[PDB]
Amino acid sequence: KLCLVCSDEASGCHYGVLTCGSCKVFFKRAVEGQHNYLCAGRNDCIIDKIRRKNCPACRYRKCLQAGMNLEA
Amino acid sequence: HMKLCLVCSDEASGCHYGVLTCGSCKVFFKRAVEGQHNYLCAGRNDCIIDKIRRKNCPACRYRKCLQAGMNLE
DNA sequence: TAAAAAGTACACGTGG
DNA sequence: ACCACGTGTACTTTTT
Ligand SMILES: [Zn+2]
Ligand SMILES: [Zn+2]
Ligand SMILES: [Zn+2]
Ligand SMILES: [Zn+2]
Repeated sequence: KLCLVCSDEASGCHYGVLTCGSCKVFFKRAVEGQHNYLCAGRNDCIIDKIRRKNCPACRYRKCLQAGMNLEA
Repeated sequence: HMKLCLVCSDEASGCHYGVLTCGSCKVFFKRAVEGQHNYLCAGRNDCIIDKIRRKNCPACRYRKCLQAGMNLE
């Protein structure tokens, strides 16, 4: 089973979406915080296990488009 | 009129490893050349490297260091 | 007596 | 919670 945000090994159904632990914690942190992230490319970065660290802007966007939300 | 880092356009501090750079790019290059680091670009290998965004893509930042001529000797 | 460039070390923030 | 890791500033050493 695979995190729909980064393709790492999923941990569970977190905030609506099958995701890994790091993406779960990441999303909670992004929402619940003054987080003004800026993409260095084209707001279309690749989010896999390594690259996910590179662009929190695109990882968060992808969290959202995947449907994550703090309310179930 | 102040000196600009040829890698990231922050204010340079001096000529480091052959190239006019900021302190941050001086030590970033040294670390990249001496350590073995798996840098991948999440974009198209043309990410914007400025003071605000240089942390996002080490792979592109290192490539620009190289292209600019930085060398450890 | 000093500037430039190289080396070293501490604090910090994000991430897992 | 807690530690690893990348980063950037500031300091010291070496160089000229
Ligand atoms: Zn994930
Ligand atoms: Zn991006
Ligand atoms: Zn720079
Ligand atoms: Zn890049």
